[PDB]
Amino acid sequence: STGSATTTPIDSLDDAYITPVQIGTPAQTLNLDFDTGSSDLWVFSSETTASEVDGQTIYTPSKSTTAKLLSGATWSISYGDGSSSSGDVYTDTVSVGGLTVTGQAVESAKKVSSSFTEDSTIDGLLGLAFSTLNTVSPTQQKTFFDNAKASLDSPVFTADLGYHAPGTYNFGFIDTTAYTGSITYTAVSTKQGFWEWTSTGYAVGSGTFKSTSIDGIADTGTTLLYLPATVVSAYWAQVSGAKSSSSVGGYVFPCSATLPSFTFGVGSARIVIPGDYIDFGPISTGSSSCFGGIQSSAGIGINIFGDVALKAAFVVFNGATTPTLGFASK
Ligand SMILES: NCc1ccc(C(F)(F)F)o1
Repeated sequence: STGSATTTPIDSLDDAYITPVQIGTPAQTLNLDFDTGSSDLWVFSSETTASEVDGQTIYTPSKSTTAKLLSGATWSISYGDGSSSSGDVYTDTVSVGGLTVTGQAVESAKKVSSSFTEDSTIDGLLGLAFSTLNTVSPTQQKTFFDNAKASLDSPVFTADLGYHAPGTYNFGFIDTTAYTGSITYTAVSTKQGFWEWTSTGYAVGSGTFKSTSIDGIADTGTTLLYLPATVVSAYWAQVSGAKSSSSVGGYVFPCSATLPSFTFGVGSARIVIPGDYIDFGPISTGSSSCFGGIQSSAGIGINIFGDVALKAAFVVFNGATTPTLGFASK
């Protein structure tokens, strides 16, 4: 089997991407944030504290003939931006782009933090990291991809995120029309439960490539590119007037600037992020200070190849017995 679904930016800055997912019988379609940095499929629901729902579409298990309470199971998760959610668990039929999994753990939110409430366009998350990170207790549950894997034509999914435009998540096949040149594959460590790999280095603009190992995670659920302070300083030093602002929470730059590109290495191959992808617009409405899309990972404890990086590439998440990651230009 295979599946293919369009993923759409939630706003004009590509702050996140949502993908329609069919849950239950008859189908209830919710728009979920596919997140290769976590492993829980959770949704706004009929059980979510009413004051914490503001415009989201909810899953109502009582209206699904295939929903079953997973007795005794609870979940609770916190994300890297400080947001969180928790609740109980059902199993139900879940389909993505024509690919169906029966008995998928669908984690129903009883509580969500303020930033989720404030995000009316995101109805939940669909985790695509390794199932070892799944938070369900006392019986850990599998991700959608892990449940689907055996049935897939090939044990892979791909992320093809658009810049200010829709893109695609495919399951079970590699669309050879969706990228240019060849796909370069690179080793993955699953030791921390992430799609963790090592970039071979970077360049800023038309500058020379610096060969240096940068360990980090391919994380579709993180908006920006978070890299070591040395690398980030070298980038922003090429933008007149750019500075790190503790009050804003990162590097900002004059909105009048033309940003340089940023290149990262994948083995001997190179992925180029155009300068425009690094612009996240005014820090507040009407401001001439703009927020940067490359930020320091110092304090996070891990480097994160988020959407800013991933959207410059066609990315293969290879879930073979020994997982790997593939990157191609597009
Ligand atoms: N800040 C709430 C929110 C929306 C999307 C996300 C997540 F992907 F990082 F989990 O968190």
